[PDB]
Amino acid sequence: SYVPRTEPAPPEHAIKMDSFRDVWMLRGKYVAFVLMGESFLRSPAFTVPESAQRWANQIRQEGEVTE
Repeated sequence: SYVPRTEPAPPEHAIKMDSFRDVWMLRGKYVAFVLMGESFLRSPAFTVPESAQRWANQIRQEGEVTE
């Protein structure tokens, strides 16, 4: 489908860093890809990897509304 797989940029295409689940280095920052349904909405990119990871896992399991 639409697949918002962003656009693999030269300075940072889709660097999975070190297997961080849903955290890929985009534009130098850490973006997350995971939606509650079937899409893939990207995060505003955080300077901290775990900050984007947690938000990604929460919006996935709880689907936006955390518990």
